[PDB]
Amino acid sequence: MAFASLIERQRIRLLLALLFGACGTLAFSPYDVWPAAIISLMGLQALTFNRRPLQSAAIGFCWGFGLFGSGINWVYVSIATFGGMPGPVNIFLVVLLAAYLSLYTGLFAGVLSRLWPKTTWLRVAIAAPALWQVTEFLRGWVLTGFPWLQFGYSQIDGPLKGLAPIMGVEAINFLLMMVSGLLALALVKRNWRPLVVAVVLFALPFPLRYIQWFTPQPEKTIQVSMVQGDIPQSLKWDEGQLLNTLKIYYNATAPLMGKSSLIIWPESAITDLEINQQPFLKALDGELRDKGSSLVTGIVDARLNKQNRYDTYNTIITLGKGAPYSYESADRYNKNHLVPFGEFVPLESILRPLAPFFDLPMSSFSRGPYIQPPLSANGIELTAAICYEIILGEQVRDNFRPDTDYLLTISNDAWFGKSIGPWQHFQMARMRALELARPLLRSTNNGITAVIGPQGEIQAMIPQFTREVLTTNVTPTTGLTPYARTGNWPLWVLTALFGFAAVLMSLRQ
Ligand SMILES: CCCCCCCC/C=C\CCCCCCCC(=O)O[C@H](COC(=O)CCCCCCCCCCCCCCC)COP(=O)(O)OCCN
Ligand SMILES: CCCCCCCC/C=C\CCCCCCCC(=O)O[C@H](COC(=O)CCCCCCCCCCCCCCC)COP(=O)(O)OCCN
Ligand SMILES: CCCCCCCCCCCCO[C@@H]1O[C@H](CO)[C@@H](O[C@H]2O[C@H](CO)[C@@H](O)[C@H](O)[C@H]2O)[C@H](O)[C@H]1O
Ligand SMILES: *C(=S)NCCCCCCCCCCCCC
Ligand SMILES: [Cl-]
Ligand SMILES: [Cl-]
Repeated sequence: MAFASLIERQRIRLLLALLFGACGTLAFSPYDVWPAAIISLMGLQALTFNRRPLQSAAIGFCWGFGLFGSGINWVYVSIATFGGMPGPVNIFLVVLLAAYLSLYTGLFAGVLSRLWPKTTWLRVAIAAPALWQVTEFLRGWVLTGFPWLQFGYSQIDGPLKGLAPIMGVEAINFLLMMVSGLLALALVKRNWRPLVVAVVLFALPFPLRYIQWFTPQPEKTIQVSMVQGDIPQSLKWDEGQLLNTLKIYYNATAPLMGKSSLIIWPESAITDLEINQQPFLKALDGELRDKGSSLVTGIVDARLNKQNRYDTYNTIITLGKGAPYSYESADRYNKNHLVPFGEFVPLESILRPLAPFFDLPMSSFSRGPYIQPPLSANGIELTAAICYEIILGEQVRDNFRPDTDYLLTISNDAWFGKSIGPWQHFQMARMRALELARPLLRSTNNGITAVIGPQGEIQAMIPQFTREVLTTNVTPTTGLTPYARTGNWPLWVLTALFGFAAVLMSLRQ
């Protein structure tokens, strides 16, 4: 009829795809409508049916663009307040970045139509997840890639959460793409066949959330303090800011010495080269050890290399009891994955001059090793990720050890203001504690500071944009989750036989 004829128009499909792409942003924090992920995915899968391959790529691009345009546009805040560029280019960069991520969604759309053009059950439950896995993997890897807004993260409190400990968050990406597809097939074909699968598949891993892969150790229960310094970003790296920042963090810590055994300061909390603060660090360490407490804090460290040059690192150092401070101490962590433009400039010979966005304070850094040992503090192992690194689930898992007591992440999210970015970031961190079944301590400058439980639950948190310290009791856990023993080669073999089956079929006809 006419309604169908309207739906059939391409321009109508492009507009619908925008709304369905943007709808997905609603799935992540702070909104947390986990069904919005299924709605948004259904739109992407259904809206591409019955189209030429290049036609479908354009729909997918718009769906990605709707999702990335609505979901990661908060980047604009950090570009506007500190980027020092005119209005139009600022939004041009934000749209450019969204367009770049949209190519990966669009590419998914386009190859799916070419090889599986018939709207079949094979196309949407067997080719799409595997191809999504590949394209989404590619988005996260290319050019030191950005894997933001994966729908599996929206399932942290939803029914599929019992699945991450076994196979990781990308398995939830895989199933969500698959179950959302059978629903799309049911509608368009008005067939109850995909519907009866989609709900069993969806509900089958609901009992998984009840498996407790870990055993808690209340003997080792400790009082932990995390201090939210709330240093404004505009002043953080100002040289006149240092004394005040040191006073803020020191004054907050000294009364907790002897009460909290672990005290944590956030990323690059000490805004000075480690070698320039030896008297402070040494006296602080002595004071801590006398009271029985240990301190873990971020700091910048320029260190001489084999070729007589200096690599500056974004680093965590430990001090105090059972973690004595020394510049020669090995009890430290150097950030490995660096945020583009924020910590390094891609073409400095040409890009550093252009604008104060391409020259930001402390934006030349070197990378630490991909694998580093735990921070040891008074007998507690700490597996550490700095700021952004916590969203890289495979990397955290590879640094994870069986004797790890807590996951640790310290971050400065003051760039993004009061946007939804810090919440998306905070939500993804929660997935790591669920995947590995250990509590997570998150210390931030003004961003979401919290303790996350072994099942991904929130144990305690403090409000944003305030200068206070979170002190609570936290208890470590032991045992290894399936995902902790494997990484995600198994989802990849599933991706592999699924992908193989599909290519053979699209090769039969
Ligand atoms: C049926 C028809 C439906 C049509 C399709 C719907 C498409 C959906 C459209 C949009 C999706 C949402 C996009 C939000 C837009 C970005 C947010 C925004 O409006 O701006 C910002 C406002 O955004 C907000 O909503 C404020 C956020 C308040 C934070 C407090 C919320 C608490 C969240 C709790 C999270 C739950 C805990 C779990 C987390 C692990 C303004 O902030 P700014 O820093 O002053 O400057 C912003 C400049 N960019
Ligand atoms: C032509 C489209 C075919 C659609 C279906 C084909 C899907 C099958 C393709 C590749 C199967 C991958 C083979 C399994 C390898 C398992 C080994 C393994 O676990 O290594 C993993 C990492 O290494 C990899 O898996 C690499 C993934 C290979 C991607 C395939 C490259 C495709 C190149 C362009 C594809 C464009 C689509 C087709 C073009 C016509 C484990 O680490 P991680 O979890 O990825 O960490 C994340 C790092 N950012
Ligand atoms: C229609 C779809 C179009 C797709 C979009 C087009 C973008 C084209 C650019 C492709 C260039 C690829 O260049 C890309 O560079 C970076 C390094 O700089 C590589 O990645 C490098 O950093 C990553 C970060 O994890 C390391 O883990 C990796 O081992 C390393 O080699 C990418 O793996 C490489 O492939
Ligand atoms: C701690 S700093 N949190 C990090 C978030 C800022 C990310 C914005 C990075 C822009 C990605 C550019 C890379 C585009 C893919 C190559
Ligand atoms: Cl069919
Ligand atoms: Cl000691």
